[PDB]
Amino acid sequence: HMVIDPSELTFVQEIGSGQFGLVHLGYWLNKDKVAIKTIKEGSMSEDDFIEEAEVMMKLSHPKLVQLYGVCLEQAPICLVFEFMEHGCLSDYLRTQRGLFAAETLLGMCLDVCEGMAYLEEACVIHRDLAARNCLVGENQVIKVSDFGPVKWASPEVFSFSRYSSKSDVWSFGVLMWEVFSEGKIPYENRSNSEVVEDISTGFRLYKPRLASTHVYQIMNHCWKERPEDRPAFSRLLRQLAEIAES
Ligand SMILES: NS(=O)(=O)c1cccc(Nc2ncc3ccc4sc(-c5ccccc5)cc4c3n2)c1
Repeated sequence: HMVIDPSELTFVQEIGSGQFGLVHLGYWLNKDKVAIKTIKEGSMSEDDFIEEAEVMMKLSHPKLVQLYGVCLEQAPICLVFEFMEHGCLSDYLRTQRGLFAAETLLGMCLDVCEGMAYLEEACVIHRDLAARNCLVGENQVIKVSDFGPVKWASPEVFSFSRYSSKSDVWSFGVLMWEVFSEGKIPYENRSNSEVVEDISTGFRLYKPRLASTHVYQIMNHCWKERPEDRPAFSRLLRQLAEIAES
């Protein structure tokens, strides 16, 4: 539980919600800007919160959002993360649409891939890798969050709820699509059924204009019907890294 926080927290304004709790922009010790995630009483068992926080504090990577600590003396319970200045990647891409060079967008994908490669190696399955679950820090660094939606699901996921790092990769491909379309909604005008049919028939998200043919190729490797046919994040990372240089 590396560092338990009492009330050295200043709650400034809330920024999120949804039974689980509320999210607040705050300050710890009147100095460090933080995002405080509080949990609604009786919205999560205590051992789930406890075992979850320990996992997130055991994980450490430059591309994974860091935790300052947790509050559990009850008041209610909460998690204290470092504050990511520019919010969620989805919102960021949308409001900044038209101001991105392709290199920038590719750089964003590489950030996410590094954090994902790290989690992969740590045998951690994300299960909800989407641009909305990624955060933008100052200088456009992207960090994966919420690491500890059939539009992002691989076939074995909407069929067997069979999660793995390989299903995460598929999700990463869709995230790549979100990044290059500059925040567009994938399969915006299609129901679950239509998405499942289209995907099952071999259709894939169209190539965004900012996505080079080489970037799109990688996106399609992530969307290979067979998990074993998709590259592991460790491999993807180097593929993206080479393309980035041109
Ligand atoms: N998430 S947001 O409201 O777009 C936003 C705006 C401006 C700055 C941030 N920064 C930040 N930094 C570190 C974080 C680390 C934890 C969480 S959980 C969360 C959330 C959850 C459930 C619904 C809505 C938001 C945002 C953040 C978080 N957020 C977030």
